[PDB]
Amino acid sequence: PEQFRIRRDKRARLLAQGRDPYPVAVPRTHTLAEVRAAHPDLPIDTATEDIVGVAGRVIFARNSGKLCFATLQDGDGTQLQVDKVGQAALDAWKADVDLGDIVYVHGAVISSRLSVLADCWRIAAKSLRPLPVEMSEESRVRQRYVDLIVRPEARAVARLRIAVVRAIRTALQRRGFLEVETPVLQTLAGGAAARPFATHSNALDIDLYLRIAPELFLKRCIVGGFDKVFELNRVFRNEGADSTHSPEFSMLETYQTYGTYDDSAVVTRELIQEVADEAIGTRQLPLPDGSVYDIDGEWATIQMYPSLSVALGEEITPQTTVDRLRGIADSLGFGHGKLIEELWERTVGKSLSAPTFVKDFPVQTTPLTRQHRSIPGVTEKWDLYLRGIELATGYSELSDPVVQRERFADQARAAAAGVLDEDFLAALEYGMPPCTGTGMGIDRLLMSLTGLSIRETVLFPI
Amino acid sequence: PEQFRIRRDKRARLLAQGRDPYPVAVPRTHTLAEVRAAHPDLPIDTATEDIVGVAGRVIFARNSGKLCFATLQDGDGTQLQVDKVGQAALDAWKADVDLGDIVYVHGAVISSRLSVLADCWRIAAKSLRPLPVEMSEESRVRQRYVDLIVRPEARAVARLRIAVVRAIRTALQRRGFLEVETPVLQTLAGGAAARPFATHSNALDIDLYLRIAPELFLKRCIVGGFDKVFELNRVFRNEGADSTHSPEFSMLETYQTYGTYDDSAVVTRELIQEVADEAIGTRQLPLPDGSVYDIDGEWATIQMYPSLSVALGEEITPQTTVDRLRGIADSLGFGHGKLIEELWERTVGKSLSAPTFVKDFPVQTTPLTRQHRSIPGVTEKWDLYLRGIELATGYSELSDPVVQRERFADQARAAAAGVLDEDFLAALEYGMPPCTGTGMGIDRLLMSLTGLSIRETVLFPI
Ligand SMILES: CCOc1nc(N)nc2c1C(=O)N([C@@H]1CCCC[C@@H]1O)C2
Ligand SMILES: CCOc1nc(N)nc2c1C(=O)N([C@@H]1CCCC[C@@H]1O)C2
Ligand SMILES: N[C@@H](CCCC[NH3+])C(=O)O
Ligand SMILES: N[C@@H](CCCC[NH3+])C(=O)O
Repeated sequence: PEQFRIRRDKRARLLAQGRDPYPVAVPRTHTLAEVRAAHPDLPIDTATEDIVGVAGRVIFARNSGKLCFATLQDGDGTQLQVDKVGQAALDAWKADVDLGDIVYVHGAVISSRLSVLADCWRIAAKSLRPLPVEMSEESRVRQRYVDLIVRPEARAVARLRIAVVRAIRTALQRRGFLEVETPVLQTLAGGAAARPFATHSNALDIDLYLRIAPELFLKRCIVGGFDKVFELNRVFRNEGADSTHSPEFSMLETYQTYGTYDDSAVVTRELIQEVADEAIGTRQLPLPDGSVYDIDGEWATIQMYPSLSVALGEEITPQTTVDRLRGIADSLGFGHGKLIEELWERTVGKSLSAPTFVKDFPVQTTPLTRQHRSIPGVTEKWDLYLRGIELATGYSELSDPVVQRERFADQARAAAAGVLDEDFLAALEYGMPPCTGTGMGIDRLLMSLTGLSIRETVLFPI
Repeated sequence: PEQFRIRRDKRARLLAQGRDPYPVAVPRTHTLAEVRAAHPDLPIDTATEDIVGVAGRVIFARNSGKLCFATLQDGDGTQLQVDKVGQAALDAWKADVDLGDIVYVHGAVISSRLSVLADCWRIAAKSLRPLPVEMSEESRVRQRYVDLIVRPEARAVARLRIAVVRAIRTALQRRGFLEVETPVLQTLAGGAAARPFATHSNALDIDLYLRIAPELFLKRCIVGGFDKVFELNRVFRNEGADSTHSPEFSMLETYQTYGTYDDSAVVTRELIQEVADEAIGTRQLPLPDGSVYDIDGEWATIQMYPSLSVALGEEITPQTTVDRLRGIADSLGFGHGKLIEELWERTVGKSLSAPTFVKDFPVQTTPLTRQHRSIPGVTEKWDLYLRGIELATGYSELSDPVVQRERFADQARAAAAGVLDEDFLAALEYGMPPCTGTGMGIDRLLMSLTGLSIRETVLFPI
C-alpha cells in the first residue's frame, strides 16, 4: 500500500538523473527459452563464451555485498537467474531495483555452483506496484495481467485456448473449409432463441442488434455457392450468466453442402479428437478430480423419444399430448417440444457420463432444421453431450422456404401481443443445396476438456 | 414477377406427388471442378466409363425433343453441361425444371460434339425466384447471395478477401505470433478516438460499449507476458460512412516486445508483400484503371514536420504556434496537432503516389505512443499511405504510466463540460516491456490492393 509511493520516488529520481526507466529500445538478442534450449547440460560451475542480451522480470532477489542474485522470468514463464563492470552498477542495482521490474542484461552465460553475468544492464520498465505473492478466483479474473505473471496455470490455459483454436482452424482448413466474416450489427438478429443486445446508430437514426448467431448469413453464403464455410467468432445473447452461460462468447458454426447430420456428427467427433491431440496430446483427459475422461474411439448415438420412453417406462412420441407430458412432468418435479426436451434433459440427459449424441428432436423446437426423412413429427438435429455438457448441435438444414416461412409464423404468433426475416426467406427461395450446419461453444469445449470454469477459459470476462 | 407463382405451383405438385424437392441427402460423388481436373483433354465426342454423381445449378437450358441440354454451375463457378433411362424422365425434365434450380445427376462422363448423361437424376432444390440476367451496385450488395451466383467478380473477391486473411494469419504465425481474443463489450471503450455504440445489459442494469479497438486489452496481454500477439477481428466506431469509413469493420492489431516503430514498419511492409504474393501472385498490382501499382522492393520514409516544412516553403516544428498554423491553414482553404496533420494531409498527404511511411507525429494527437527518443515534441508513430490510402499505423508504445495518466487528463479536460481507464493504468504500473503496436484496416488493405469499393470488399454491409 505504502511502497506504492516509494516506487514512484524511484522513477522520478531516474528521470531527473537522465537515466531512462521506459526506454524505447533495448537490444535483446535471445529469449530465456532460446538460451535454455541452446544450453541444456553445461558442466555446472564451468563457463562458455556465448555473449547474449536477455530481458526478463526480476521476481526473486538476494542482494548481498559485492554480489546480488535474482531470478529473471520471461513472460512465457521461463527462468534464468543473474568485477564484471562497475560498483556504481551494484549501487544502482541495490538502490534502484525492486521486484516485478523488467530488466535487460548483457553478458556471457554460465552455470551456477544457469544464470548470466553482466557486461551491461539497464531497466526496461519500473513497476510502481509490487506483485502480490494469494488472490480470489474473482480478483484473479479482474486482473488477468497479474494472474498471468504470478500464476503459471493462468499461462498454460491462455496458451491452450489459443492452441485449441488454431487446431480447429487447422482441421477445418485441412478439410477444405473457408472461414468467412458476416455482420455483427444486424437489422434484426436471428439464428437462435435469445434476447439480443440493441444499440442505437447515430448515422441511421435507428436501432441495431448484435448477432446472437451467424447461421442466417452463413446460409446466404451456401446459397451464393459456398461448398464449405465456417465462422469462428463472437456472439451476443442478452441473458443470464451461469456455469455454462455468458452473454458474449466465442462460437464455431460450420456448413457442408451435400451431407446430413449423420456426416456432421462424424466430423464433429473427429474435429474434437484432433483438437485434443494437437492442443493436449492425449484423448485420456486428466482432470482436477484426479480422474481421466476417455474420448477416444467411437461415441454413442441415441434418439430423444426412444431414450426418454425407456426412461419413463412408457412410450412417448410426437403424438403424446401436452397434458400427459405436463402430468409426467409433475410426477417428477408451455408446449410439447419444451416438455420433451425438459423431460429428456431432466431424466436421460443428466444421467450420461461418456460422450453421446442424441438425435431426432421435436420439430416444435427446431424451426431451422429439416423434417426427419422417414420418422414423422421430428427433425434431423443432434446435440452432443460431452462429460455432461451440451457442447454442440448439428442439423440437416431446412432448405424448403415455404415450410421455413410457416415455421416462423408459428414462432411469431407464439410471442405476439395483438415481423419476419423476409430477406432470409428471399435467400432461400433462390435455392439452397442440401447441407448440414453445426454449432459449437468454445468455452464449453475447453470446459468439457479440462474441468476449468468458464471464467478461466477466457482472458477477460465480466 | 408472375412466374414467381408458377414455381410455387411446380413445388406443390411435387409434394402431393410424393417426389421430394428439398431432399435431405443426394449422393454426390464429385465437384464439377474435380471432374474437370480429372478429365482435361478427352477426345471430343468419344466416351469414358467413369460413372460419377455431380450436383449443380441449371443456368442454361435448351430443351428440344428427345434431348434436353443444360449448363450446370458448381457454386464455385465451374461449369459442366448435361435412351439413357426413361421418357417420363424427359417429361419431368421439360415440365418440372426451370433455371436457378439445383440438380443432381448420376452417370458417365463424355465429350460433346464436356457434359454428362444420366443414369439417374433428381431435384436438390426448386428455386421459386428466377435469377435476373443487370443490377445496381447497391441492389447487388443487398442481395450478395444472387450477386455471387450470377456475377463471377463477386465470387473471386469474396474468395480473395478470405485468401488474404489466411495469408495474414499464415505470416504472423510464421513469425511466432499468437492470435488472442479480447472483449467486445467493455465497461468503457478505449484504444482510439471514436464514438462507441452503447447497449443496455438486462443482467447488470448497466450500459456497455462495443470496442472501438483492442489495444488496451492487447497491451494488458503484453504486460501478462505475451511476447507477440495479434487479434484480427471486428471493431465498431459509431460515426459516418464514406469511401474509407464504415461503422463496423475488421481490423488487424499487432504487438511485439523488444522492437520499435522502425522494426514494425519493416514487418508491416513484408506482411503486406507476402499477402499480395499469396493471395494475388504479383506485386505489380493490376487495376480497373488499366494501370499497375508497384509495391515491390523498398518504400520511402519521411518525417511529418520536415516533409510539411518543405511543402509550405517554411520551417514548421513542435514549436510553431496555433496562430501561425491557423493562418497558413487559411492561406490555403482546435489545436496544434490537429492542424499539423490537417496541413500535412492537405498538402503532402494527398500528393503521394508510391508506398510511403510518414513518421514522427505531433504528441498532441498520439496519447498512446511513446515520446520520440531524441527529437522533442513528437512521438514514434508512423502512418503507411498506400496508393493514396491510410492503411496502417505503427507505434513505439508508451509504456510509462504516469506520463500516460497525464496524457489522458489532458485529453479528458479537452471534452469536459464542468473518468479514466484506471484499470488500464493499473495494468501499466505493473510493468510493460518496450514494444511496438500496429493497426491495419482489412478493407482498406484490399481496397488499396485492388481499387474495389469498400462496399465490394465485404460480404454483407449496410
Ligand atoms: C461459454 C458460454 O457459452 C454459452 N453462453 C450462452 N449464453 N449460450 C450458449 C453458450 C454456448 O456454448 N452455447 C452453444 C451454442 C451452440 C450449440 C451448443 C451450445 O448451446 C449456447
Ligand atoms: C473499411 C472501413 O475502415 C474504417 N472505418 C472506420 N470507420 N475507421 C477506420 C477504418 C480503418 O480502416 N481504420 C484504420 C484503423 C487502423 C489504422 C489505419 C486506419 O485508420 C480506421
Ligand atoms: N445456429 C445454431 C448453431 C448451428 C446449428 C446448425 N445449423 C445455434 O445457435 O445453436
Ligand atoms: N489502436 C490503434 C491501432 C494500433 C496502434 C499501435 N499501438 C488504432 O485504433 O488505430
